[PDB]
Amino acid sequence: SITPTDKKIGFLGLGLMGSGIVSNLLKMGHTVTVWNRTAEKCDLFIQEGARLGRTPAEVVSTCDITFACVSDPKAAKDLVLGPSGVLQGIRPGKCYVDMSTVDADTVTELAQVIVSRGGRFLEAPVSGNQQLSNDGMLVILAAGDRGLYEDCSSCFQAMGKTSFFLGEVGNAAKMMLIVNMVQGSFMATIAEGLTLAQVTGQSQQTLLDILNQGQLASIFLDQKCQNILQGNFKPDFYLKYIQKDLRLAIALGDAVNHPTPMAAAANEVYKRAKALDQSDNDMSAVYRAYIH
Amino acid sequence: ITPTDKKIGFLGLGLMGSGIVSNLLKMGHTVTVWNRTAEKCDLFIQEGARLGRTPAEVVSTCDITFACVSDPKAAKDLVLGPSGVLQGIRPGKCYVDMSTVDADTVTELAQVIVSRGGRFLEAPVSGNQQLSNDGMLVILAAGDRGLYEDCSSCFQAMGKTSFFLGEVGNAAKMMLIVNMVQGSFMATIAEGLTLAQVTGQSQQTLLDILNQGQLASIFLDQKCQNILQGNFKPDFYLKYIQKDLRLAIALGDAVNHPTPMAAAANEVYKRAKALDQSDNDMSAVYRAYIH
Amino acid sequence: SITPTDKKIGFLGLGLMGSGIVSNLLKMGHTVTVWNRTAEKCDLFIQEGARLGRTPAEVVSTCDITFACVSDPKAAKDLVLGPSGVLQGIRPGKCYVDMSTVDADTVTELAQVIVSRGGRFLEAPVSGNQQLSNDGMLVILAAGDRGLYEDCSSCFQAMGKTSFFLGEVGNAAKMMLIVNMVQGSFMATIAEGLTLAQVTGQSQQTLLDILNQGQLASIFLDQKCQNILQGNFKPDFYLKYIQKDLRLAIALGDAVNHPTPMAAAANEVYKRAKALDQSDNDMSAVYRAYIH
Amino acid sequence: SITPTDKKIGFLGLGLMGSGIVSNLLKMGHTVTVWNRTAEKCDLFIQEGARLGRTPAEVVSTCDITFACVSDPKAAKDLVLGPSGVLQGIRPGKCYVDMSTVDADTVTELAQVIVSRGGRFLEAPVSGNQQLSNDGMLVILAAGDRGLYEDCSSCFQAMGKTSFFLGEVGNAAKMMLIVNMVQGSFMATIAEGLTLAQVTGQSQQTLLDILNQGQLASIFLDQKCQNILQGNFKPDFYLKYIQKDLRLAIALGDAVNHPTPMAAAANEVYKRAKALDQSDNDMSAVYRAYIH
Ligand SMILES: Nc1ncnc2c1ncn2[C@@H]1O[C@H](COP(=O)(O)OP(=O)(O)OC[C@H]2OC[C@H](O)[C@@H]2O)[C@@H](O)[C@H]1OP(=O)(O)O
Ligand SMILES: Nc1ncnc2c1ncn2[C@@H]1O[C@H](COP(=O)(O)OP(=O)(O)OC[C@H]2OC[C@H](O)[C@@H]2O)[C@@H](O)[C@H]1OP(=O)(O)O
Ligand SMILES: [K+]
Ligand SMILES: [K+]
Ligand SMILES: [K+]
Ligand SMILES: [K+]
Repeated sequence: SITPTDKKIGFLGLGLMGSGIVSNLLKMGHTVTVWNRTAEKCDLFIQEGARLGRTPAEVVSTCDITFACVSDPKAAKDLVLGPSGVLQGIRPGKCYVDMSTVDADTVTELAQVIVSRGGRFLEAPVSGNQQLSNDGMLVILAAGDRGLYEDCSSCFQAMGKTSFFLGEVGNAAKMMLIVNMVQGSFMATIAEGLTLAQVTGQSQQTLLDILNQGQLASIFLDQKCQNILQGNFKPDFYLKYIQKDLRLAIALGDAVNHPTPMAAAANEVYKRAKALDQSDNDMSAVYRAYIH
Repeated sequence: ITPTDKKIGFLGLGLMGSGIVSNLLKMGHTVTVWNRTAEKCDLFIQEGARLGRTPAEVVSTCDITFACVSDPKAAKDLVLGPSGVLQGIRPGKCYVDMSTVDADTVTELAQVIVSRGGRFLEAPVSGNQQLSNDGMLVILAAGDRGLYEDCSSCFQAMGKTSFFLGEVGNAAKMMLIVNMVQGSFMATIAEGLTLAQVTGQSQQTLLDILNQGQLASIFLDQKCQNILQGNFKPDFYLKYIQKDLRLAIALGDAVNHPTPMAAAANEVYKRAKALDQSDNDMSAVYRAYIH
Repeated sequence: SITPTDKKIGFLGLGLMGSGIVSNLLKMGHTVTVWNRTAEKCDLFIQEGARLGRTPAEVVSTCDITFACVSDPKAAKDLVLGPSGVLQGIRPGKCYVDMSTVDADTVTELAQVIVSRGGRFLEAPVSGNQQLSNDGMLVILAAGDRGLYEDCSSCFQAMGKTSFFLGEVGNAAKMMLIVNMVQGSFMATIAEGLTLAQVTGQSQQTLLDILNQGQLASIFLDQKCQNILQGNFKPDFYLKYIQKDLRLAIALGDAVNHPTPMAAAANEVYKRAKALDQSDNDMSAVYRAYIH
Repeated sequence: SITPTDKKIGFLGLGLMGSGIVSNLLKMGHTVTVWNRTAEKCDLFIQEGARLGRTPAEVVSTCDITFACVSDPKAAKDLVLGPSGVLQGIRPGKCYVDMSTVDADTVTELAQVIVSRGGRFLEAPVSGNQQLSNDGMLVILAAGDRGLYEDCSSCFQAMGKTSFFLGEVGNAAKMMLIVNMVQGSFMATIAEGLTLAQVTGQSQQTLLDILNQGQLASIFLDQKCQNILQGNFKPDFYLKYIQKDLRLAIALGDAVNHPTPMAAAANEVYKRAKALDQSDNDMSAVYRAYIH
């Protein structure tokens, strides 16, 4: 039972992940000011005891540590550099923790401008999904200002199962991209396997039973198969997110001349899925890219 | 479980067959063994097996004969070649092919064996050398249901569990899909660990993070530890996984179903074979990524 | 103007390619006996002066040189080894020229059985398309019995623009697969290019115009693009044939541990096209694998 | 023989392409001021009659139309926005023609800043290679300011075989990326074919001879094969440039949810070639990615 920090916490982006994080931060006794581009999404947290912030700039100005959890590099950059953005609220004292999954260049550029105005910066992307976020069981990958990482102890314990500190700014982005590349590629392979079973007159259910008896058995494999078997593609992690992470993972490899053919093939299947309107369903809807 | 009265034959004392036979003998079966190379049989005579001279004669001597060889080419040769399984079949004899082959091969072999009064069951196995030694294989069977039931004590000895998947052909198709998934995942894991290496990240830390995530599995952990220790001693030969990928793609071809993930994994494994990794563990595909 | 051989010529398989070959053989004054699994296809050559054969065995028994031109390895093997097949008509002296595109193992196995019964064997797969076949402008790739190659001079000159002799049985199969791999992969690339242009608001027509001004300009590129632009996918070379050739080319690489990723990718796109019912259209119908 | 424009012409970037362009501009009687980040590359051009500019800003300030031909989006952006860059020299009326191959977002961002200072902007990327640039036989793809395109008539005729005007800014970038995607993918395929031939005991020379008798015969196919057969990988078009164009083409497809699996595959082979130190050889050096 860790006791919560005195520090006034701000939170920007009440999305699929952010929403669960904030809940758990409030459950565990933190003082939190929330903001979201769409005001309506804040209502449920105001009810759980959050303060409603008017802009990112003002949230940062009011709070000691501000977390942000948005979708893209484009969104992360806009949140910081746009009008009434984070940067406008930064002064010596203020700390910003970016939990968005972006590329290392984005995180480096953002850390630089923030530090240039007297701020402190930590990247802390998260590995998990809506359910894990709601349950407060995310795996947190952090890099940057070590002191700030230690200040976020109670926060990371509320939102998370465990936390890794990976050194200098850039490293958490690089690792998160690799973790998600593995996840996204495996999902493509699972969907390829289930649809091959279907089409060759084999039982998908029996394929899953066999796989669960083997060495490859995992919570992920079982859960994503069950989704497909039930026809349930309600998003636990958005397909568009995983395709983004694959795209960026491939770019990381490009940057160091390292072929990533498995990721490259996965990416093209996910692009097909997006062309078939699956962007806002679960990543498991890549299954629809294989359907005849 | 009490072992069957039936005289059991076993052909092919390879990576998988060797463990199966050991477990059959441990659990009290009467077993006659044969292997193209005679020397591999010596340990098994010491563990109580009878030495068979030819596949034909083992089949002729035994009630149920299991075979476990590498390829479709080897499975076909073992049955159709001189002193092969077919020459020993007569009304009532039973053959259980545990090799991983394509559906056409298993169909062709079933048909010739049945045509001479034999009974046929396909029972490919999912696992590796260690699981085979431990008697913890997952068995996928298809064909003659009565023969499946007769193999009860044998399957319980060699296996953790068993599936019966219906008509001949279905176990082949399923096994290829299972292995396609495994093979493609291994290519992805290798791609992930090498990308970590080359980008200044810790491979060990990558594994630690993956082990805290939802993707944590015995397979993931074991195969990563192999790579991290530089240990590519074969638990499942790389050449076998590339064979299975090749056949899984051929299965898809037959029903016009693209398998691009498999296709990509297959080319990586082909590269590994060109770098002389065929007789190492499937995890040696890691070497196809090394700069 | 080359004077036609005395030899009685047989021809098995009056398909997309075979039909034009036979026409040109008759135009140039050869005595030809034709056979086709479907008897009705042989009618067209009655007025052109062909004799109608009843079975492959009988055609081979009657003729000095018998050409075959069928679709797959399966078909080539069945034509030889099935009931009243080519093998049953072979006796010392008889000559068989297989013009089907198959793998080297198939041609090797077929050559061996035919020679075992006193026959002579040449493989002479053809590069071209229905139009070139009709015009007598095929490129012929031959391997095997050199004497038989020289005996086919007048036939090859009738049906072909030019001919290559590539040595021992197996070599023409291997070369033909590589030629078709290149062609099939290129066609996938062209379709990828035209569809990307469409979807990004560029003019397909102008893409072609630019390509025709560059160093890549070829009859093939122009012709297949004009098909796509006109929506005309009437078969000049069946899509299913090109996918078969890609499949086999990948198998050839497999056999010598040589990755063929470009072919592997092309092959998966062609399989998609087949799932979308394009098997019997032109290979350019792979375009429909890209359509949103 | 067209009469050269009165206008003072500036040229930035005397690389593989720029060098030939400038030589032809001078041959055809234009007044040209040249600049290059490395000063020494300008020396030949003073002999051939060019004025030596000190900075990009100053060249733009001195000239009526300034052409730029640099490697990357990163280089194009730095050339314009860096210290003493193009932007610092722009004033109402001045014209900039960017001939670098970049993505549409880069060309858009650059056109906007230049126009914001009263400049006029045209994108005019070029299709060809060092030899065609030297011969003045490039294909020019232009988009943006139509008036400026017409003012460049003498320049484009000196440096080019032909020119296309594709409309609004962005369109030339998109088209160029597609053209290069096709070229780059095809080169990968050709390399795959020649190496497969090698490894399976066939003659690469004979493969080329057969292809030259077929419908796929092109200057490109012949030239790139002859390079490989002679072991001559001296750059006509840098491999790094073709891999950049493939990467950007794939990014273009990402942007509109269009899978480009052929490009994706080619890109991974080129990345392997870069990992084998082939970046500064001809694009045909992708051959070395296949060598056992
Ligand atoms: N033509 C022929 N005729 C008779 N026997 C032959 C023939 N070819 C190989 N073999 C035998 O099969 C065994 C090869 O299997 P191994 O490489 O150990 O691999 P595993 O046991 O790991 O593989 C078993 C299956 O499970 C999975 C995998 O995909 C396989 O299908 C070995 O005992 C061989 O005899 P030898 O005399 O010792 O060389
Ligand atoms: N940051 C920066 N600032 C100023 N100048 C720079 C910069 N970076 C590179 N460059 C210059 O770009 C030129 C590139 O030359 P080259 O490699 O021969 O390329 P090519 O002519 O072969 O290719 C040109 C384009 O055509 C198509 C292709 O895709 C390319 O986009 C070269 O003269 C460089 O100057 P340097 O001092 O000589 O090194
Ligand atoms: K927690
Ligand atoms: K057991
Ligand atoms: K002719
Ligand atoms: K010119």
